[PDB]
Amino acid sequence: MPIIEQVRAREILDSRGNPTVEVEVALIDGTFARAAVPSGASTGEHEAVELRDGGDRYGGKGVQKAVQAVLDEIGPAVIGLNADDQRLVDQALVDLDGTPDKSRLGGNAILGVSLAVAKAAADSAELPLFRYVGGPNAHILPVPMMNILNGGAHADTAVDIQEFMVAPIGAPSFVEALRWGAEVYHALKSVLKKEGLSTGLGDEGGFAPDVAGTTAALDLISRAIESAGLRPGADVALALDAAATEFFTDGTGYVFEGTTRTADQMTEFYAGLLGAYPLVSIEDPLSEDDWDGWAALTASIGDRVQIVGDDIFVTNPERLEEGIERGVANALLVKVNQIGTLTETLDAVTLAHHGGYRTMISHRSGETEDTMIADLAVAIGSGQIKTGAPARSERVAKYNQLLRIEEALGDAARYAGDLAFPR
Amino acid sequence: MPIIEQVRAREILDSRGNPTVEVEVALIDGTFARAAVPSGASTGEHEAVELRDGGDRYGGKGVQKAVQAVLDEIGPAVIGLNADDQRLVDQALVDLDGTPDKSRLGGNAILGVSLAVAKAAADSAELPLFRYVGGPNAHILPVPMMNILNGGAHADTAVDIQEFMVAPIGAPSFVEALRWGAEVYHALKSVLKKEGLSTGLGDEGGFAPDVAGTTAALDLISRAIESAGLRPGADVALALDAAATEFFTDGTGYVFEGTTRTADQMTEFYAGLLGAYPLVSIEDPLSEDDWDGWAALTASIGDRVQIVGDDIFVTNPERLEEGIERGVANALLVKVNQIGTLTETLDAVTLAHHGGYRTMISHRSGETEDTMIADLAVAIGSGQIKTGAPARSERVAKYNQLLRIEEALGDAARYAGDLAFPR
Amino acid sequence: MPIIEQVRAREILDSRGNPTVEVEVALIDGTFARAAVPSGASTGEHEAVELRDGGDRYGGKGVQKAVQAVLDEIGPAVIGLNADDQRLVDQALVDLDGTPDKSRLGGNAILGVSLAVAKAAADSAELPLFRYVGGPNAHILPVPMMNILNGGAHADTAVDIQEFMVAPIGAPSFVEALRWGAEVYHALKSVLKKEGLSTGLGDEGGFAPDVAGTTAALDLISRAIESAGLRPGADVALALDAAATEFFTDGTGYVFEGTTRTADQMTEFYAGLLGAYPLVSIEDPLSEDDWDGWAALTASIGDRVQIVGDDIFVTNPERLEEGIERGVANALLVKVNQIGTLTETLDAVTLAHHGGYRTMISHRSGETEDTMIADLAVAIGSGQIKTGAPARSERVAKYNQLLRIEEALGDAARYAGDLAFPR
Amino acid sequence: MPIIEQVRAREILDSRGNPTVEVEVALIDGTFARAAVPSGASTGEHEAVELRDGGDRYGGKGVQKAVQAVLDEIGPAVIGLNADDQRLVDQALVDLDGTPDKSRLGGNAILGVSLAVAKAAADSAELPLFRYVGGPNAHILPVPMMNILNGGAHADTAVDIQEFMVAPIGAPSFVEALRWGAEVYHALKSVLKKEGLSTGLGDEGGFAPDVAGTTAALDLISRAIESAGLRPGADVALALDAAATEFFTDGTGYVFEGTTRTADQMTEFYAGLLGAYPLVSIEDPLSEDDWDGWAALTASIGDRVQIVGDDIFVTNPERLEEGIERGVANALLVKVNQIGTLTETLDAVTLAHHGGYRTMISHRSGETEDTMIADLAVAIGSGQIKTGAPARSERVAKYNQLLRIEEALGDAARYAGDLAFPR
Ligand SMILES: O=C(O)[C@@H](CO)OP(=O)(O)O
Ligand SMILES: O=C(O)[C@@H](CO)OP(=O)(O)O
Ligand SMILES: O=C(O)[C@@H](CO)OP(=O)(O)O
Ligand SMILES: O=C(O)[C@@H](CO)OP(=O)(O)O
Ligand SMILES: [Mg+2]
Ligand SMILES: [Mg+2]
Ligand SMILES: [Mg+2]
Ligand SMILES: [Mg+2]
Repeated sequence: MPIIEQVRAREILDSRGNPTVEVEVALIDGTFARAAVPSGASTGEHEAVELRDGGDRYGGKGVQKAVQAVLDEIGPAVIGLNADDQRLVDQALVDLDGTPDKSRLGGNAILGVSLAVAKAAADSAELPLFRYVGGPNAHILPVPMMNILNGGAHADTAVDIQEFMVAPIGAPSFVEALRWGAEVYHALKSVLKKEGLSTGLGDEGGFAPDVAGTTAALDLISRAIESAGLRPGADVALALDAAATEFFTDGTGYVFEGTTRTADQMTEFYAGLLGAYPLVSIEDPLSEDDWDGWAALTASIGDRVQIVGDDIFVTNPERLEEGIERGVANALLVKVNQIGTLTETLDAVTLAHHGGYRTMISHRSGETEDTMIADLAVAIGSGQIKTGAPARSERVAKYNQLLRIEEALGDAARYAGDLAFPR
Repeated sequence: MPIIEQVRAREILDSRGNPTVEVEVALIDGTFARAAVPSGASTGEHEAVELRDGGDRYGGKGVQKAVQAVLDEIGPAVIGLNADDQRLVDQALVDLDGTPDKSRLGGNAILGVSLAVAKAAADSAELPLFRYVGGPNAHILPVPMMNILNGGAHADTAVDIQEFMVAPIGAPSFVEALRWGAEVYHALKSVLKKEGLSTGLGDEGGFAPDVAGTTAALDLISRAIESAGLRPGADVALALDAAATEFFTDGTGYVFEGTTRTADQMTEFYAGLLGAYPLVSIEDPLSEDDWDGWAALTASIGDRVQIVGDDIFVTNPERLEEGIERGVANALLVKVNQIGTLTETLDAVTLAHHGGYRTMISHRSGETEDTMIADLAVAIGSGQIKTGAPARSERVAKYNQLLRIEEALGDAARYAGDLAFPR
Repeated sequence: MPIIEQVRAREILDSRGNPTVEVEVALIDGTFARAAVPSGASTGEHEAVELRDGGDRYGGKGVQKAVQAVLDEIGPAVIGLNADDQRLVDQALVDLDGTPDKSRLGGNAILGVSLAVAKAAADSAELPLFRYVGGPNAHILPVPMMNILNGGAHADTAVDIQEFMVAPIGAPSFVEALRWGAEVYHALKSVLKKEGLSTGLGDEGGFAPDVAGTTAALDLISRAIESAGLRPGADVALALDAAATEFFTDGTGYVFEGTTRTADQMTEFYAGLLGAYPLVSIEDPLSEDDWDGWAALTASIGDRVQIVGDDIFVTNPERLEEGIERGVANALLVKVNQIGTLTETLDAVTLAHHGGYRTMISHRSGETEDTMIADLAVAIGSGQIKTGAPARSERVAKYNQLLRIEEALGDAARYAGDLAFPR
Repeated sequence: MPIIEQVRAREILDSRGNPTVEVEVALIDGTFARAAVPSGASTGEHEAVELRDGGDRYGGKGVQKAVQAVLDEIGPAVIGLNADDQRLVDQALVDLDGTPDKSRLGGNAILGVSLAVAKAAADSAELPLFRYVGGPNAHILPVPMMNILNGGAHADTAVDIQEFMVAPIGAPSFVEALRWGAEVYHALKSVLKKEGLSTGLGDEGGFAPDVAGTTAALDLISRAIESAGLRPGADVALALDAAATEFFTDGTGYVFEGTTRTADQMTEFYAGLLGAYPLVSIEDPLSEDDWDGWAALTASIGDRVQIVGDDIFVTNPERLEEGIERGVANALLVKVNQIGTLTETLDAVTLAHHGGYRTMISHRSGETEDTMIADLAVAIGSGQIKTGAPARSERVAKYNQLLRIEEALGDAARYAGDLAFPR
């Protein structure tokens, strides 16, 4: 019986050395499972609340309140539930909290429990996590969207764009795709060295040189792709995370590469890049509440490129539904800790998929050794994952787990390849 | 270990007294599971091949060849595979057969095995079938599309339209929805008696009166809805299965209610009905290869009503993809035995869902006591199922299994209600 | 230990879309079993009470009272009993109810429990149900008495006789017998089509044409038998269920084919049919309390044909004993829900068998996907079963279960054949 | 899995010190069971063959041939069969032997195996033997027909009648019935002492005085009944086993109480006794092949008394069927070792019960400590058992086992009482 018997939590550190929540769930059948919670830097205003202790300890970033919420409220509320009833458990967590934003117990407390319960349920059913969540049909290895040059909120440089990504769409397999990503990454290191630019890493393992702007970064990456003996576009395409909320002034506009710009001028800039570069995807080109901006931008270039809502949707079925109704974006970034339960995450994924939107499972910039999102990408057959440069094991551990899933699937595996980006 | 140890098959009878295939799978861990195969009357030209014995026995409709294919080829080919590797098993079946149409072993032999393996895998994982196939998030109880007045290939009357369906979209729950369907069905019996019309049943448990045509049938059903104290549209909407391939002459047109008509004239007829009746769905309004007809029809009325491809798509990812590319239909009828594996079925469902098409899990007109499709509707969260009148237990057994699933989900259950048909 | 741990019930639908009772029993050893209750249309006055809710819901036919009786009284009364002590459990049910007719808890509540306990006991002993109930000697596959033309209370026609049955007595095996029944059924469809008569089905899956009377129906069936290449009598004999209580006026006589007739005139009619047709069995030729009628009828023709008490005996040892003492009938129709426990059913079967009466296990006209009666026919070695046309899976599922039993018995199986009807 | 793994046999002694067969069966699940074979003195000509060694050893009565047949032929022929498939095992035994009379392996070899397999099957199903053989409905405790004054082939006296029996039909329970039998037995000892007659026991534990004839014996027994404070007839009735084949001369007649008599004169004698004594049953009043004698006798007195075929039927469905067809007897003596399998025994019981004949489970005059027939009487609900005086533990061990069965049934037990003998 996968009946929940114990729920414990502790404070651990994330990939940036900030505290975060880890939860352990034990079932009466002796199943034991552990899940850890990530933490963003460029956090949307509408994200589920991350409960922090404040005061002096860890610069105010302790999570002993979220840990005590798990031990003293959540544990007692879910012991005796069936770990297999994910939705019942998730509803109990949401009702226990009783706020819209999970501001009482914390999204970080609640998600830890949601995720450890799923894992315990999968363990108890003796199914790999991808197969428990995704069923027997879960088989698609995602294109790894690899952020190999970091800026914005992920480094201490003047680069406005947060993430410069390569996408090995042309690879025959995930195992080859990963190798292509690693070879381009190592080539970019050599390119940056030759140019006298920093190979110091940002938060997501990408090089964090202080380059002059967007096109300089994209030129350096295209050189790195060629220098690894791959063709930009056909083998390795480009993608961005502008995280434009980070450079947007409320009711004002976008302070971008030395000027304040309108949504339409930003759209002009992005349309220029499409013309000049093999870009398959642009995430948060405009700010989280710039609904008119996004609608025009999606009208203008959405037929030509994937447009990914992150801070605009925060993995929230209510915000996604508003986007679908308004013709805003054509893809959803899927972050479990933007919404705070697996159930709500899977409702948002269901709403995207049924609305003809693509899905891209995402890390946060503050990650752990947890590889859950590797299993989650295969489960939902997104065919797209965003989990870092092939550097720093909070990123690599997810790619290593995709290797193991691909290996376990055998002839059943399919690499999403260029079928991830029809445009 | 859910390793397949034995695969046996036998000849059973379907709901019309014709032979069909039943398969039993036993796993080394003592798991034992049984699945039966349905059989259509209005079968699309492009359906996976149903292997029949021919000769005198059962009027040529024996399935002893399909049974011997299971015992002598398939069993030996899949014993020692993991029942959890649904895709590997399904690929082995497809490679063993080695034809495009499953014409060597039979779609009926292959599907029996595909379905019994899924069931054994679910049993071994100690998960209800809906949850094994659908994962922990499977929770949506479908609107029952109930075919309560049967014509075309399902009765011996002059009625051209195959299926006249009621859809209790306004019900708060599946258990109430089912009751509304049953109350309307019993009301329609009384209406038909008062009118001196036959209450003899057709193949799908609907009354098979010889009514004058389409609008007469729809008037009789609207009276039955009112007479059960429900509002046509808001509580109980209408749906059709024209099965127009059955009255279509190759390269000629549609012999419909006493005249040969063009695709555009049929479109005119359907548009008229929309004007006059609370119709939410029309299946196969035009023939299986009338690609231009369907494109125009979907252009003309697809914003206003669900348009369901059955014989045009035959649950076939290659035919569905062609439809999506051409703007043909906005929904897929999902029949496991049109394509012959669970894997291929789930690929077609994935392709529809990712293309923004709706999905409706379907019975065949020749059914068994098997309730697999009840679990399959909840698993894929179609929110729509088509499994007969609430009469004849080959139909009712599926509705009884949806009751049990709803009960097992508890507060987690959601009834798809009017959220099944946004138009 | 097959100790009863839980007893739950729910409302499901029968083959006519009316509510009925389903019961689940769980034993401390993890055994879990489910049984559903049938419901008659032509119900004898002396049948155990079927508890109905009344009011608006399901036209007054809800069974939420019977479900609550299971959950709130019966469950608490039998938890901790051994499921193997069938008689103790059945006595507890009968004492808990405390009425002669089971009018307090309902025959439908009580039987659900009686049947689910037997099934749980059989599961726990790891014996097929036929072998648990019948012991190791249970091996006789019954002649399927197949009601392929429905009238009386089972259709909306002017045909007085309820059931027109074919009996493949000449078949070498149950599997061949079933095929003969199906081939005759499909032949009768073609015969009816040629004659311009309805192939709309009645409640038991038989064609429900409005034929002129008894001999017309029997002529149509004899043609169907010949047209399937079988000999009427030697291969396929005929049988009837007059259900004469349905056309009997208290203290008056029998309104039959356009005239009021005496018991003796009805006897004359039946004796005529014997002369003209290969009839092996006639059920309820006279009304449920017409004791003198039956005695004379059994005197007159009982040496020449099987005479089956249904409404006269209602599977009731007290009514059967009265019949045996008076020389009334020579066979008992065995309906579990006429009496309301398995124990009482088996007492009536024991009383018939010890009195030299034959036994015929029967469905009701309102059936479920439950196949218990298939196992019950083999268990008691009746050699006769009445479970419908080989159409509608509430009938076919029983024939499919007889196939599986025959297969499991191997060389041990015997088909009752013509040894079912010595006269 | 109740798969037969080992079959061993040994030579033991019966209640007379003659060798007989004991068989042990072990199943792969660790089930182990033992059964022993009885041996008659007044053996019918048509009995299954009892294999004896001949020569000097045990006066020619060794069974080392039957033991070696078990070890060397039967064991190898049934290892790997399911012990639950009683009929398959019994058919394998009968086919292995391959003779009509079981003259190759011996009825004693074959029955030992048949009986040990049933017991192992019951043990493996964790069901008491009565319940495994009889199903959940087995509940009737038989009237003990107690042979308390022995003559004919069971003692060395001039008394022609083999068995003088008392039947406590008036007792409320088996436990009281047994006490009544024991009290009458002890009273008869005192009566015989007062009369100067022998209290030396015969083979079946009855006193074996050399009394003048039939009426003297019956007078002595009626005195013993009164002297125990019971009423002859209403409390304790009388029964006989004439075993008339023992005093019949082929084609000649019956040498009985000092004269040769015809069947009709014997019938006259028996009719006289009915007039004078509370007799409920007479077994083998005439010889095993005197078919005309029996038919007349059954015509003459069969309405007034139970008439039991023993040597005429030898538990043989073919001989019983001949009797039923000729109106010979109205009851079958059931001796497993007259026919040599449990299956054939149960076919004969089925044939009697379906023919309206009563059934009386019987010991042989050479018994063992085996109590199988106690369980067999309850299983088949005969309501009559014949297993000796309540003296000599080869008889008492069966009565002790009926006590335990009655105790285990609790409120479910019914004592057959006077409902055993309707006449
Ligand atoms: O990308 C960003 O705008 C922020 C918010 O989505 O998150 P992270 O620091 O995890 O990238
Ligand atoms: O609906 C129809 O055209 C046919 C083909 O899809 O099938 P069935 O007889 O099962 O309805
Ligand atoms: O046959 C009939 O008279 C009735 C009563 O026995 O029952 P049913 O509707 O189940 O046939
Ligand atoms: O009663 C008898 O005639 C013989 C034969 O049936 O047997 P037993 O010695 O066992 O009584
Ligand atoms: Mg972002
Ligand atoms: Mg269709
Ligand atoms: Mg009847
Ligand atoms: Mg005898």
